[PDB]
Amino acid sequence: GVVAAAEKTKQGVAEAAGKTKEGVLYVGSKTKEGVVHGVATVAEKTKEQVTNVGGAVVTGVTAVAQKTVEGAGSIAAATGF
Amino acid sequence: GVVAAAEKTKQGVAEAAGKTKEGVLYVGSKTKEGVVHGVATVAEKTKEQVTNVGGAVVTGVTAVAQKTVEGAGSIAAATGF
Amino acid sequence: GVVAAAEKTKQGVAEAAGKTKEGVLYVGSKTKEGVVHGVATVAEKTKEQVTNVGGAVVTGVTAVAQKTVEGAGSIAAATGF
Amino acid sequence: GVVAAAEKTKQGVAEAAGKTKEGVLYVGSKTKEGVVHGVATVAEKTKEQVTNVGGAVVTGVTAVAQKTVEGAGSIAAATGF
Amino acid sequence: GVVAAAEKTKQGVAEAAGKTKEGVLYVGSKTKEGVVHGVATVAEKTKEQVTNVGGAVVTGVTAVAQKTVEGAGSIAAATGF
Amino acid sequence: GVLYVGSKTKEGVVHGVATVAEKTKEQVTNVGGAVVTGVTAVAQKTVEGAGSIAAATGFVKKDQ
Amino acid sequence: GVLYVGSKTKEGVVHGVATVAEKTKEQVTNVGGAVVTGVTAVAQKTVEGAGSIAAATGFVKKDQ
Amino acid sequence: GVLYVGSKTKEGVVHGVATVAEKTKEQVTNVGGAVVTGVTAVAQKTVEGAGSIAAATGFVKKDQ
Amino acid sequence: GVLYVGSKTKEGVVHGVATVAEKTKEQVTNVGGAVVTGVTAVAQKTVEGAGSIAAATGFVKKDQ
Amino acid sequence: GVLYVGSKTKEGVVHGVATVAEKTKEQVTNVGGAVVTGVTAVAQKTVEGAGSIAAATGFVKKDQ
Repeated sequence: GVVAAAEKTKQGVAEAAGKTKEGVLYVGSKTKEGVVHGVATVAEKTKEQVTNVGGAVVTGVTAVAQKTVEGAGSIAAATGF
Repeated sequence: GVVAAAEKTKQGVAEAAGKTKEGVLYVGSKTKEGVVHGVATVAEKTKEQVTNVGGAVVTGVTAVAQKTVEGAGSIAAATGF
Repeated sequence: GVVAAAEKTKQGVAEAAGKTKEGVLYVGSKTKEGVVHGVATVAEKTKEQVTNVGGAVVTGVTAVAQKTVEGAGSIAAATGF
Repeated sequence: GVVAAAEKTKQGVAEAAGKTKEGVLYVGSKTKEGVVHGVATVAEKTKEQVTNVGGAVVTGVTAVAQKTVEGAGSIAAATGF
Repeated sequence: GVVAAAEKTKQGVAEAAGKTKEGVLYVGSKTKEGVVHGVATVAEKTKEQVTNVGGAVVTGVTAVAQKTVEGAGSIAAATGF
Repeated sequence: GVLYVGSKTKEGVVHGVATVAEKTKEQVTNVGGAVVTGVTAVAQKTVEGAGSIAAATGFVKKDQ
Repeated sequence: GVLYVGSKTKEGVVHGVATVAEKTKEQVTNVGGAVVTGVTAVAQKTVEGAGSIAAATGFVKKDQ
Repeated sequence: GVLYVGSKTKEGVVHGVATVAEKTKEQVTNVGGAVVTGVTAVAQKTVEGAGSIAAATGFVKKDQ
Repeated sequence: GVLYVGSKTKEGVVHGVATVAEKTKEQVTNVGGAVVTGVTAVAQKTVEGAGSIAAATGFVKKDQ
Repeated sequence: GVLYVGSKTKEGVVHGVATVAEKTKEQVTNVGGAVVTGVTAVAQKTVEGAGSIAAATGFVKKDQ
């Protein structure tokens, strides 16, 4: 039985809301998931040498965001039967 | 029975809402998932040497966003039977 | 039986709300999950040498955000039968 | 039976709310989960040598955020049958 | 039977709330879970040598945030049958 | 010989101004004055010179 | 010979100004004055010079 | 020979200004004066010079 | 030969200003004066020079 | 030859200013004076020079 009223004014508002459910507001909100940020480096002689044989290798800079409902999520999987 | 009213004014508004469900608002909101950002580097002699044999190798800068419902999500998968 | 009223004014508002459920507000809120941030380095001679054989290797900078409902989540999985 | 009223004013407000449930507000709130931050380093000769054989190795800088409902979450899993 | 009233003023407010349940407010609140922060280092000769065989090794800087409902959460799991 | 490789430089920059107004009742009765109830994002960079107004929003100027 | 490799530089920068107003009743009755009830993000960078107003929002100027 | 590798530099920076106003009743009756009830984020960087106003919000100037 | 590798530098920085106002009744009756009831984040960096106002919010100036 | 590797430096920094006002009744009746009831975060860094006001909020100046 919600009721609002505003009479005999010069400016007037009358808002009436029987039921309300607000919602989510993201205002200027940031969100990082799996992020590499600002990696500086200074060197004179750099050498990277990977020697993989029948396996999984993951090197260097890397950012992985990964959702998996029904699977064996991984970043480097090696298997043998 | 929501009711609103505004009489005998010079300016007037009358809003009436029996039911409301707001929704999501993203206003100026950022979102990063699997991001590599701002990678500086200074060198004089750089050498990268990968020697892969029957395997999975993932080098260098990399950003992976990966959703997988019913599969073995990975970044480098090696397998043998 | 909510009721509001504002009479005989020069400016007037009348708000009436029988029921309310507010919602989530993210205003300028940040959120990091699995983040590598600001990695400096100074060297003269750098050498990285990986020698993987039938296994899983994960080196270098890395940021992993990983949700997994029904799977063996990992970052480096090795298996043998 | 909530009731509000404001009469014979020059400025007036009349708010009436029969029931209210506020919601969560994140205002300028930060949140880090699994973060590596600000890693400096100064060296003259750096050497990293990994020699993995049939196992799981996870080196270097790393940040892992990882939720897992029904799985053996890990960072480096090795197994044999 | 909550009731408010404000009559014969120059400025007036009348708020009436039959029931209220406030909500959580995070205002400028920070939160870290599994964080490595500010790791300095100065060296002349650095050497890291891992020799893993059929096992799990986790070295270097690392930050792990990890929730697991129904699984054997770990950081380095080794198993044999 | 300078070098800029991927460098950034922000001088006089307004960036990321969000704003929301939900169900906000508002009533104004202005008489010969200024009223400002709105967003206003202003940037400016003046190397030199004189009298460089970058924004004059919602004002009343009655000089003599 | 200088070098800038991925460097950043913010001089006079306004960044990330959020604002929300929910169900806020507001009533103003201004008479020959200034009223400001709104967001205002202003940046500025003046190397040299004179009289460089970057923003003059919602004012009343009656000089003589 | 200087070097900047991933360096940052903030000079005169306003950053991350959040604000919320929920169900806030507000009533103003201004007469020939200034009233400010709003967000205001101002940055500035002046190397040299003179009289560099960066923001003059919501004021009343009646000089003589 | 200097080096900056991942260095940071904040000079005159305002950072992270949160604010909430929930159900706050407010009533003002200003007459020829200043009233300020709002957020205000101001930064500034002036190397040299003179008379560099960075923000003059909500004031009343009646000189002679 | 200096080195900065991941160093930080805060000079004149305001950081992390939270504020909440819940159900706060407030009533003001100002007459020719100043009233300030709001947040105010101000930073400043002046190397040298003169007369560098960084913020002049909510005031009344009537000189002669």
